[PDB]
Amino acid sequence: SVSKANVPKIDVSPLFGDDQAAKMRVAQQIDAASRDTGFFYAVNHGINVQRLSQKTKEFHMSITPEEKWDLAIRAYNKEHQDQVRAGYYLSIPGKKAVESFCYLNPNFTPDHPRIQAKTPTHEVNVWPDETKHPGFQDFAEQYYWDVFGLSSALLKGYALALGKEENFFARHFKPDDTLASVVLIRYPYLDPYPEAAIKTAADGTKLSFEWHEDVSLITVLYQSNVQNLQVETAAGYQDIEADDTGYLINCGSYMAHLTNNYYKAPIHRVKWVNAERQSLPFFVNLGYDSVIDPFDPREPNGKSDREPLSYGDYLQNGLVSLINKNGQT
Ligand SMILES: CSC[C@@H](NC(=O)[C@H](CCS)NC(=O)CCC[C@H](N)C(=O)O)C(=O)O
Ligand SMILES: [Fe+3]
Repeated sequence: SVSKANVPKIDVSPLFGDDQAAKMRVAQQIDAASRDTGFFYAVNHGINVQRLSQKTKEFHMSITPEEKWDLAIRAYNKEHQDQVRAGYYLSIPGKKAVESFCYLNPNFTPDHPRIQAKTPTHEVNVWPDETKHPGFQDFAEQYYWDVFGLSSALLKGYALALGKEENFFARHFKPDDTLASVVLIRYPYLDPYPEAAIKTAADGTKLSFEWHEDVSLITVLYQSNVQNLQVETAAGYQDIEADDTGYLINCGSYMAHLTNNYYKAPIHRVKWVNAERQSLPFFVNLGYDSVIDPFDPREPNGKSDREPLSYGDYLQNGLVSLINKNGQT
């Protein structure tokens, strides 16, 4: 059996204030965790995650099959050709257990210039009827902005950790244009649990989602208190303990590109567990045209042999590749 991964709990509350020394001591902890397993829990983050979990459970448990087709992304409903990212991702009973609802920046409205131009990766969110889900759309849009504020503070900590000014990433992470997404994922309890919805790793571990790196700058994740994640380290796959009070943070592959793999995007996977639970990631994406020049914090001159890559190019190519590698969610 499997060793516990080192995933420290880091009090991120100084990243919201003006005590610069204290912010540097948090940045050192972020640097250490990014160089070790690649994961940490952010604690003292200020978000009401119990209420997030309760509002998400009331949505998942009350939405009906009719509403799921009406919200479905194009992979499930050919009539919704504009919904590639945002909307409902249906389960397939007997075959695929997980189901989810994704939404994007609430400022992507019909009049937004990138929506008018039909720019890839930008979509107008879709929502269930307000009378059937009272308060849900308002709650979820407010949650987007709560977790955007936490993510901006975390990006200040990452910037300081890499030897940069605290706005080095945050200046590209803006309310009018971020490509960040929230996904409200339901993993169900099922009796019996269909074998077709269970994958098997080469080491024999039963999985709900195979190994991958995230397509993100960073990922800011709330999960229920049911252990399920594992991280590949030099000593093999190790279990990430659950903590339903903190946010689990890790880097995505855009951070690995920008830092020339100094902060790796850690490879991780989701064990199969027959439990009713929630996985609620926020993928911190930049704007479509955002380009950060790659650098290397292990080299004296900081220079890297990597080409600049716009975030829009990164994101479009990565979302397709992850579907190809690990299946349509
Ligand atoms: C420990 S993986 C986190 C979560 N999985 C996901 O959120 C999955 C696997 C990627 S990490 N998300 C995805 O990558 C699917 C689409 C990305 C998103 N819909 C978007 O367009 O921004 C899960 O299975 O618990
Ligand atoms: Fe992931």
